[PDB]
Amino acid sequence: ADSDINIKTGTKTGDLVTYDKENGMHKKVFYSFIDDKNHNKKLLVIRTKGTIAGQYRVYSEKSGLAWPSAFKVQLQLPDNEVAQISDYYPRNSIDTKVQPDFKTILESPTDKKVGWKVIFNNMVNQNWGPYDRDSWNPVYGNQLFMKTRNGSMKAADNFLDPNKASSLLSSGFSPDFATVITMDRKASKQQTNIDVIYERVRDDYQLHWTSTNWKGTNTKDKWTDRSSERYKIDWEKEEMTN
Amino acid sequence: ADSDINIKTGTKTGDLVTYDKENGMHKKVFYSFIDDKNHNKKLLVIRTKGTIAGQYRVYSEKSGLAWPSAFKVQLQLPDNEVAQISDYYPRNSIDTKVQPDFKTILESPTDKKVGWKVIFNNMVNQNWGPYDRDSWNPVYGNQLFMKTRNGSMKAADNFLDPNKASSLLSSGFSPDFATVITMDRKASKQQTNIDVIYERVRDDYQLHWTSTNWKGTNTKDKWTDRSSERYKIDWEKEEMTN
Amino acid sequence: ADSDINIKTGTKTGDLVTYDKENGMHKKVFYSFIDDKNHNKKLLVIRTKGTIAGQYRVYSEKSGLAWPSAFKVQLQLPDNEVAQISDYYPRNSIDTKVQPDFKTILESPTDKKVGWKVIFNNMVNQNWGPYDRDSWNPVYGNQLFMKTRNGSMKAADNFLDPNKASSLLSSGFSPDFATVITMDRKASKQQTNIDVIYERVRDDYQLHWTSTNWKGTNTKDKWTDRSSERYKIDWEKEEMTN
Amino acid sequence: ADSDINIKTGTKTGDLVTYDKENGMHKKVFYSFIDDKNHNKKLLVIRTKGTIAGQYRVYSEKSGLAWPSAFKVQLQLPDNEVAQISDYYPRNSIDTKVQPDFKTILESPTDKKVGWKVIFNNMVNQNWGPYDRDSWNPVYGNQLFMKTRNGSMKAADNFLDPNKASSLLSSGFSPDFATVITMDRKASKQQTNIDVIYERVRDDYQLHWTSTNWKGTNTKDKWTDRSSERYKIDWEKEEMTN
Amino acid sequence: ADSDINIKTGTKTGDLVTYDKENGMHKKVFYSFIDDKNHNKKLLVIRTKGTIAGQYRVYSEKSGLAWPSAFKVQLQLPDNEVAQISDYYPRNSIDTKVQPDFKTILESPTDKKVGWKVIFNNMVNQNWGPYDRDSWNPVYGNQLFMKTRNGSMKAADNFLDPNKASSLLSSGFSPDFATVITMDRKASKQQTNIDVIYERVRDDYQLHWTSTNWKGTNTKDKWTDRSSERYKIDWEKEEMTN
Amino acid sequence: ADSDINIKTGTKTGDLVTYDKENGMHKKVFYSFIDDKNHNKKLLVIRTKGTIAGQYRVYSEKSGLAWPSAFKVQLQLPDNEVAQISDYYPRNSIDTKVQPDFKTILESPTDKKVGWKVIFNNMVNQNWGPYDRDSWNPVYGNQLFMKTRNGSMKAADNFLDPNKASSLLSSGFSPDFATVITMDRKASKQQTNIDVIYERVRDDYQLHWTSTNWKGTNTKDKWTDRSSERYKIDWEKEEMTN
Amino acid sequence: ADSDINIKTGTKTGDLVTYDKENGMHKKVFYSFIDDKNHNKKLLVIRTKGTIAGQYRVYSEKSGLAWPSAFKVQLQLPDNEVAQISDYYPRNSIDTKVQPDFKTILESPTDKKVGWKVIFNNMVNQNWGPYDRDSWNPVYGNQLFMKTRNGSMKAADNFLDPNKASSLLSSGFSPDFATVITMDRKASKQQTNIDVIYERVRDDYQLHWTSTNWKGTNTKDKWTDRSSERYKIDWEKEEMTN
Repeated sequence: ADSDINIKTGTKTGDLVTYDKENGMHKKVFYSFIDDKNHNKKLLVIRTKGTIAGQYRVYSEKSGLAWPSAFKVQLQLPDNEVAQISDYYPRNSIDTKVQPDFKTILESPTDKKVGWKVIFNNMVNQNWGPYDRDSWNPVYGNQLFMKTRNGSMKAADNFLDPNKASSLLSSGFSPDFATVITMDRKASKQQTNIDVIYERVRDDYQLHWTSTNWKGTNTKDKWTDRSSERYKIDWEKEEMTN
Repeated sequence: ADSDINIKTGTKTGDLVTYDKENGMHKKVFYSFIDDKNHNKKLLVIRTKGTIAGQYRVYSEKSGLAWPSAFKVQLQLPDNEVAQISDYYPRNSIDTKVQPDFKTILESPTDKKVGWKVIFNNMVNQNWGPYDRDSWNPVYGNQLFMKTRNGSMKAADNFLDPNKASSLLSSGFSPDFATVITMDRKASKQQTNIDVIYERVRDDYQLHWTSTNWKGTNTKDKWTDRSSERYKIDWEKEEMTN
Repeated sequence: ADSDINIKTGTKTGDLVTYDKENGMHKKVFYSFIDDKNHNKKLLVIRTKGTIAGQYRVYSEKSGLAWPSAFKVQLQLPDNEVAQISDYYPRNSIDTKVQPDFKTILESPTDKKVGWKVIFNNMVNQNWGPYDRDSWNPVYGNQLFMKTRNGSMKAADNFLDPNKASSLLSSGFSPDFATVITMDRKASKQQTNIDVIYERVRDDYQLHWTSTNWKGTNTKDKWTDRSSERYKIDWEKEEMTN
Repeated sequence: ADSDINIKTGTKTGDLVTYDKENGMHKKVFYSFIDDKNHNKKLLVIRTKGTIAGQYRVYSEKSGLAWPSAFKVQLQLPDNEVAQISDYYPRNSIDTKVQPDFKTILESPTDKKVGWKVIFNNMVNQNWGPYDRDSWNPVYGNQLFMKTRNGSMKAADNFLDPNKASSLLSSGFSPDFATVITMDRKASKQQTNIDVIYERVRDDYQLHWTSTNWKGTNTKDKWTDRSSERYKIDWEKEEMTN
Repeated sequence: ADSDINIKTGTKTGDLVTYDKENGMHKKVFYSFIDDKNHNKKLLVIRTKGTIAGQYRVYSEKSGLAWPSAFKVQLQLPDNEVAQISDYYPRNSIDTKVQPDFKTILESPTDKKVGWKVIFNNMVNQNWGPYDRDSWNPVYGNQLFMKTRNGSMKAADNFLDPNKASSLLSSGFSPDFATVITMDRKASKQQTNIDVIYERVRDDYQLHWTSTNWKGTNTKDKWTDRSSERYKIDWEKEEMTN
Repeated sequence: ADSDINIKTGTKTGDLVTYDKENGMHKKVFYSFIDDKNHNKKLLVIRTKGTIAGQYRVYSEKSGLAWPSAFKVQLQLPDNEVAQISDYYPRNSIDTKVQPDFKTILESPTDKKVGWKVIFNNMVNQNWGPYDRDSWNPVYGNQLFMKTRNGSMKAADNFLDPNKASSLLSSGFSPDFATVITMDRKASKQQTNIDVIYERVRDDYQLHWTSTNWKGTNTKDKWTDRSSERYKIDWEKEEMTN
Repeated sequence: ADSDINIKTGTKTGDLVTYDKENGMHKKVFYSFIDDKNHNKKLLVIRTKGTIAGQYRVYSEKSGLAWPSAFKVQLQLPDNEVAQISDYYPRNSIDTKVQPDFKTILESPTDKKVGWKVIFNNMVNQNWGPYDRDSWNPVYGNQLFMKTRNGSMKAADNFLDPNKASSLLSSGFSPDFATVITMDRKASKQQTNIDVIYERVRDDYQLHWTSTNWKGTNTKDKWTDRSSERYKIDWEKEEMTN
């Protein structure tokens, strides 16, 4: 690459935390700068690190299963500010040809909003098929959390244990994502603003029994703990503070 | 390589952004220089980074599907200027022998125009065959976005979800490409000019039902949001500015 | 990644020990700092290193088998202190697609408690199936420690040898885990407090014979040598001391 | 290797461009030096970078198909000059044991002429066999560009699309090759001379129909756009200039 | 890992020898220090290097075969001294999922004793099954050293040649292991003491013939050349001396 | 290795060319020194680089095929000089267990002569068997250059094309080999002498037709263009000159 | 490993040659030192490099075949000297689970003698089985050098060509081995002594014909060109001289 073009090669940090008692979501960001007299302007980098707990629990006594259909994070900003959005690693890499269980996407990013949906793709349950987020079957319906086939105890006790399911459903998925935003250097004004609509697109798995064979049902987006926590970026001070 | 020849080994940045409301395309470039008294002249490097959203949507109520057949980017220049084009990484690498879903090409580059067509090659749909860009089948026609085979709801609601399709069709494909252009050092004049005909070669997928089995149809190039955005390179100032 | 964003690249230690004679658990931590005038605040890193012996022994004369169902470590803190918890490597990595024998989890970490359960997933016994922690079979019940099928000597002598079983059951599993906690720099007060509820979630394997074929039984959580050893962090002195 | 001999380890750039309107070929070279008081003499390195477009087009209305049979580059020099040729990376590596589609060769290099033939070896067409450069079949003849088997439209429109064929046939193959030439240091005279017979060994693919099954034919070397562009090396000035 | 936590990265030698003529065991250790004003205290590292010869010989005229069942090394210390034991690389790594022939274990290490049993797991003999340390078969008994099946010469001459057996049985297994021990820096007193119970847990392989088919027998722990060689550590002098 | 012994780690160039018009062979060497006050003496390294063209041609009108059976290079020296030969990378590496087409050998090197025979091992011809250098078949005899099975044109035109054969037979094999020679430092005298018997062990492939099925024949060593070119090493001047 | 223990990381050459005309064996050693004020004592490293030619020849007119059964090198020393032997890389690595053709062993090394037997393990002959050093078959006996099965010429001419056999049998195997020896620093006396019993454990392969099918025979150790060449180490002078 860099050698392929035969080029010689040549082309301040902090942290944050906050938690929601009702929805239970941990949120963080990290930044870094250089004082490069050769580079054009300042660059700030947003890491989405945190913990969107799955709250994989039987809220309702089939069982209604509050599970994370797709944790989604979007770093959205008001229009009036002069900022602009540049890079969004990870990108949707060319689907090259493996079916990962959480296929992260970079939802179609306009110049102002860029947001991933780290969705729940296939999960193998008790040595069987894919079972993606909207996994939905004629008989067994969705198939995220079917503890077993031939259960005998109380249905409330018959729900797939968090341990055996995908380790993200039980205890959430920490977002490992990032992106950056840009603007000319010699502009008088500086201010910006963020949205950071952290999402936990909840979904239901109802295993209802026919008297011949178990079934399943899914109530997609039955809730969404989209605890929108708008952030504050302090650019000139070379700090990020909520 | 370098050791294979037994040689000892020895053989300023910025950013841009802009977006189109009608067509929805994000565009960027990045550059770099060295002050190498040993090297002959100046070198500028163009990164094509951006977001050509797929606009994978059912515009018309079969469904007409505005999907990106082949995002194409071409860095084309007027003849009169004294510049010349040198390197175009990625190149068409020797097809060595894997069928990637987007096989990037470097359309036959004359000395003045070099342009990739990052085309849509095979995509596996619901555990089946390749389905390239011009994928076209006797019965099912093109096969990009067939949600399922035995659907039962409204056809407008029966179109492959963006989530399950290739992550590029849903939310676009960020171009990861580059190239460079050259010219002698001791020339009095400097000026150049660019074209950057960003392309989103739209294409249609029509699933029309025969009453016995679904079909498909493709209206290739039914549109082309070839939002040609000519760029401006400011060479002497060691900056790139639109 | 770092190159994918086209960035140039730019973004005091000690030890402890203690042992429990009744429960037999070795516990350790290690830390490190930098004096980075560019970084925002201080960072301390907790390594969980130690030895939670399995005590894989026949306590009761089927045999009752004190084995480690899931060593669990949780670095939990009181509410009143101003500290906050940031990073928890290892995280539950996206289940990407291998069935490891101990699938470490990061139990749903609230802002205050983060705790892994390094559980006992599949183990192959005498050239047979998975046998996870809650491995439980209609006939052979749990199947951790079945020395053989057709034994002939005293049952107390017929229990799977620690050597042949998973090397963690015999001699314990040293935790290789870590996490960190954060707080603003310019706060007047400093004090914190830890819990470190080291756990050895004991479990039983009872092989009871039917006179036709051996069986098994599991008494999950029949004990828990949850020898809760709360730790003391001395932050200002740049030392960790129990 | 270097360690295998137990040795301690110890054992100015520019660019060019030019294009041909009639034949359509882009040509480039890059060089590098060191001022090594320990090394014996001066070394110059020739990179063959460029673009020999395939001109994969239906010139004649079977179709006559101007495709690149084997791009060939030869760095040949007059006899009278005192220079000598040393290294030719890539070499014909020991065929070690994969059938690449373009097997580059280093045609038998005399001391004066060294020239690769980056020939067209196997290419898979519509999920079938190898089809090398001189691919020639009893019935289907050569098999480079057979769009399909059971076509129905005008034959001029029935020729394999450049997109689906090997990406080198459509848009050419950029040569990634190099070599070097040598001479004693203390010689009074310096002058040299080059040939650089860039070649595009054109070849034809004629698909003629029998009324029972399509066929093919190949008219090897029906043309050769051997646009011989002799280069000029300016050795003493530590520059290469056409 | 280190990058996964987004940290910047920042967190005197000798030798010994001795041999036993009766038991034939070579023993060694190596150490290293840093003068780190930032680190808390001193660290010493014990390498177990040596040669515990297998003495794979027919002592008794079936044959009684003095072979190393499990070389075991334990670095054990008296209670009264103020030292403590910290790290024991190699640890019992999570059995991740290969059946190695010597599966090293870290016997359940209390705070005072840590000892590996580098046991003899499966060995393929004449293109057949695993044959671990306690390998024991109904007919062929243990199966370490069965030269062949259909032998015809004197039984004393019919014992598996050391060359064909696992290279550890013939000529011993050099221990490649290590561990470390810790203590506060500001303690007035320093003295410690070691045990280093080098073990060669001898075992017998008796091939007794039934007149229909050979058999085998194993007399586990028939001897143990546990030549306990207690070592002396000279901590303050930054030397280790026996 | 180096770490395996726990060691801390610590344990002038030129070029030549010449060509033979009758036999057509290119020959080169490269050297390197250090001024290591710690090392004992001087070391010179011989690289065998060059081009022994295969001259894969139909000299005689079956066809007699002048092909390179085994390029061989030997760096042989007179006895009287005080020099000695030390290292011969590449060595015959332990045949570890792949059947390469040219299995390089290091013919049994006495202290004075060391010479490789980079022989022609298996080559796959038209999707068939190995065909090593002395490849010789009852019916098809040697099988290096059988263009096809069912040819129909003139036999002189029916010989395997150089392109399809192993790329070494067509255009020769550049030797990538090396070795070194040694001598005490404090000896008054210095002079040495070389032989460098470059070899091209020619061999014939005669395809003679039986009227039922083609055959082959091989006249091994029918010639040997062993153009012995003795070299001259100028040791004291730290130069190698022919 | 080093990171696994969480440590920061911190824990004069020459050459020789000699040859034997009767037995034909090349022998070499290389050394290295550091002036490490922190390390305890001096370390010397012995490389066994050389060439033990196989002398794979038909000495006797079945054929008696002088082939190298197991090159063996032993660095043995007199008892009276105060030296001691420490490290022997390569060691017998845990047989981890491939059947290499020469399985190097480290014969049971007492404190004074350490000697490898780089034995001849399996070799594939004409697309058939393993054939180790003591390879010995009921019918074909040993099977190192059976040119073919159905030969027709003179038996003296019917012996496997050195080219096709394992490249070590034809031209010998250069030993790539090493080891080191140790002693306290503050001892008044220094002198040592070596043995270096270079071995070429010759063995015979006799192919005797039954009139129905060829056979083989092996006369193991029929000779042993154990040309014992005792070496001289000059330790204080930091040189090794024979």
